[PDB]
Amino acid sequence: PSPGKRRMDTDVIKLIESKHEVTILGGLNEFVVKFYGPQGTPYEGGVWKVRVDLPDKYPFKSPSIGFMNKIFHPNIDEASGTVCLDVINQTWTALYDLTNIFESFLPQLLAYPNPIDPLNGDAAAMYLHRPEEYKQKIKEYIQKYATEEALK
Amino acid sequence: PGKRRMDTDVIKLIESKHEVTILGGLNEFVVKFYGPQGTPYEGGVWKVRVDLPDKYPFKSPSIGFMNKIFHPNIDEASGTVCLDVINQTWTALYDLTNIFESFLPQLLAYPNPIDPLNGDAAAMYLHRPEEYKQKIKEYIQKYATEEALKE
Ligand code: NA
Repeated sequence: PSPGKRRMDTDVIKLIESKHEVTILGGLNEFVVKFYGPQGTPYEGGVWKVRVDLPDKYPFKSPSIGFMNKIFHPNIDEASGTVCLDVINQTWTALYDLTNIFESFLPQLLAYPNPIDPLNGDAAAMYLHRPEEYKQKIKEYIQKYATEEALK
Repeated sequence: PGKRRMDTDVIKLIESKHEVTILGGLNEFVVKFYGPQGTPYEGGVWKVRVDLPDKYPFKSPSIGFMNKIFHPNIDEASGTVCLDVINQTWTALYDLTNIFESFLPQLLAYPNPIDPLNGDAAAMYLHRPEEYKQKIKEYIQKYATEEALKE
């Protein structure tokens, strides 16, 4: 097995053993993690199933990250749930710790979006101009799509 | 009243020496901003985007550098100025001309010790001031001259 493949297995097992709750799909290159909205943000209270796919060229190429249940955020395509790959790539390196996607990358993205060049223009505009509507829109999406109730 | 303040604060900024481009409306615009004399930013040129929230001026503007800048309280990738740092200076009677005449030059002269948005910039500022200045100089030449802005 390649250095890249050895890293995939080691990385994913490391992630499985972490505090993060992992469900494996087709194999170790596709898993889903239960992710909780960060405290002190409009996402607080939300629960999401975040799917991660690892490319064959991992870890040189970054994982792709998608929210399987709906989220409203300037840098996440609403209809697909896909996190902006340019944003992931600003953080990702060949030695970046996969567990930090959940501990560090995603909490910080949700807390502090980049509303310039957004994947969700609606969310970006509200973020910048109507922060109270932005927060309320997120709270409504949480109640409709991102509670334990909604997920079952 | 707040909206009356938005319209007149923006029109005053338009009337001032500061060069303003309006984007979607009076609540979003870009101002051409020159690095303050006697700081490591001296000589740099930036396009600074300001967005005004509906409850302005009770709520502060958000402020982003549209071409790259290296500073502890500014997120390098997005150009976003730390909103907590903005809020420490913002009041309901603060206006827009002072964002450019007072707030931003004082911030570029004196980074704020609030948890940094640029950790690399904070570490250099604090422990390697000479490398901090050199890196800013390099970023200015690369991202923040009139020529770099044309491109
Ligand atoms: Na003007």
